[PDB]
Amino acid sequence: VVGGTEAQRNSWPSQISLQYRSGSSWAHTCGGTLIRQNWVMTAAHCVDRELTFRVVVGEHNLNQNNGTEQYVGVQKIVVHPYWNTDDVAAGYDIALLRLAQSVTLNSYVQLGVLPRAGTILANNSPCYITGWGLTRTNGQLAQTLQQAYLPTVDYAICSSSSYWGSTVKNSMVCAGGDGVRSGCQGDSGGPLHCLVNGQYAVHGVTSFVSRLGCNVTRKPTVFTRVSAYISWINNVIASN
Ligand SMILES: *[C@](=O)([C]([N]C(=O)[C]N1C(=O)C([N]S([C])(=O)=O)=[C]N=C1C1=[C][C]=C([N])[C]=[C]1)[C]([C])[C])C(F)(F)F
Ligand code: NA
Repeated sequence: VVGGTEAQRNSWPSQISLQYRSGSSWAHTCGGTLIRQNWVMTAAHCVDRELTFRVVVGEHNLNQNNGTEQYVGVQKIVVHPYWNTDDVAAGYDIALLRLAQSVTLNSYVQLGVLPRAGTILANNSPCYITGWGLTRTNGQLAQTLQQAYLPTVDYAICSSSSYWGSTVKNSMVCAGGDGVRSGCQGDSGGPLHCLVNGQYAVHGVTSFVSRLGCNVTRKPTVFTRVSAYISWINNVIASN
């Protein structure tokens, strides 16, 4: 997260750290959202490889042990069938991970609230991106969870020529683009939390930013619109 501030340790309890094993160690690669005690929602481009993954819930400081973490292995990975490996621009950037064990909910670990199917937000709706991604283009990962205020940019403006044009589809949500704050490498797959009816709901899965830079003016961070996928999500969970 670029242009962000450190989050309180109990502000966003649904946020998870998706890690893969490098050698004998583990490295953070993407964010994710706890949606069931044994299911995690993230981006398809994060689990697109035959890597060994694990999820860390109740995490705040990537390097230090906070005394609140739960490390769980990933039993199965369901990528959306229409996801095309290269194409982040084509859409369908979403996947679900069945955890090998059900995690314990407490004040540092809670389930994310999903929106009602088809829900579209008004322009400039108040949302926050969270993550341990790069704090600067070509910089390094944050050690502690960062958050940044990223209001939405509705489809009409986002798909216009001065913004993302045809690259952005209706199954995506745009947020930010002020040239100061944005998502950045390592935030991928994590949540876009939006205040709706006095309640914070996860409306997006972090997908992409400008190849030319993370905080580029008029190049908002783009997310997979969760509300466009409520039926798929429920079908996967119900079926396996
Ligand atoms: C995420 O943390 C990271 N996501 C990406 O970098 C996704 N991404 C892009 O933003 C582009 N930029 S674009 C649309 O070409 O202007 C291109 N490719 C990717 C991408 C595709 C596939 C894979 N496996 C990885 C990256 C944040 C910027 C949100 C990630 F990817 F690093 F984990
Ligand atoms: Na930690």
